[PDB]
Amino acid sequence: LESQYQVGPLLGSGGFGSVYSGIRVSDNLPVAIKHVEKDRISDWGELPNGTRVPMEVVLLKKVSSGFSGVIRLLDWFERPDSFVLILERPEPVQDLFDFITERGALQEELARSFFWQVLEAVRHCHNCGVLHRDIKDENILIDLNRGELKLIDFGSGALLKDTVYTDFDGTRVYSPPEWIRYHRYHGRSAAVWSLGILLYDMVCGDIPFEHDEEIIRGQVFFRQRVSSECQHLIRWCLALRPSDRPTFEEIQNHPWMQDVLLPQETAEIHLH
Ligand SMILES: CN1CCN(c2ccc(-c3cc4c(Cl)cc(C(N)=O)nc4n3C)cc2)CC1
Repeated sequence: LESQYQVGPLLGSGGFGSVYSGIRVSDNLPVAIKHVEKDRISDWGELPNGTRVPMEVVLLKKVSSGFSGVIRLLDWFERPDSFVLILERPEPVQDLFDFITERGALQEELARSFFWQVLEAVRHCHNCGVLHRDIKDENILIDLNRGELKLIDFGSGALLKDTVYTDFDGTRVYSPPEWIRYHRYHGRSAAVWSLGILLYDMVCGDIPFEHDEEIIRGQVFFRQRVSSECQHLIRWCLALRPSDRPTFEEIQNHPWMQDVLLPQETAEIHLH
């Protein structure tokens, strides 16, 4: 492990563990090296072989085949008291949260391109039987050269199911009112609610709700000029009743979602 990869600066640490910049020595491939303490691990999973690993590894393996807008797991190691994950690292890259901190509310054309790519990435996860459960700007990376977004940190996720979820460990201000009130939600509609929060976050420069009371009321106020079509999509995603929320298909067929830029166009125009 410590011979295969050369370790660089710490990129960040928190509920996800400690993530380091790194370079695979084999071929000089840029990587991110993520350490997770076993004590601090909340949800565990099992590999097709039967060995017990963090759910994050199970989930990443189910989605890490092929190409997509999900960061790929290259390898993992177990240590006596932690697991170490080796993840692909685009360069240069900036997470969407820092990007929004820098530039404030995003132009709708740019928000459209970004949001579209998040949708495509979430659909891929769902198709692979994976529910992320912590979709937010902190968990999205921007490949600044290619204009491609990448989903990260599946450590709060779960296998997708059609029955009710009664556990949740993701970010509360992104969590749906049915979770706040009843501690029950279903996968796809919970996800759509968090996409509503995210889209609002992009076009307004901050999240719409800070308190349980606001989430439960579900009243959306716009502090920035936002087109009526975008306001409509956001409020649809943020429907109080789960079944009143759009499916992914309905989101991507919405009028506001038409004529999206290609990623490379996006980088050229907006990320120079
Ligand atoms: C000053 N620069 C800021 C942007 N930058 C950078 C590089 C990598 C990351 C990064 C990649 C990455 C990956 Cl692939 C996974 C995870 C994770 N949490 O699983 N985190 C990552 N970070 C922070 C963030 C910022 C390089 C230094």
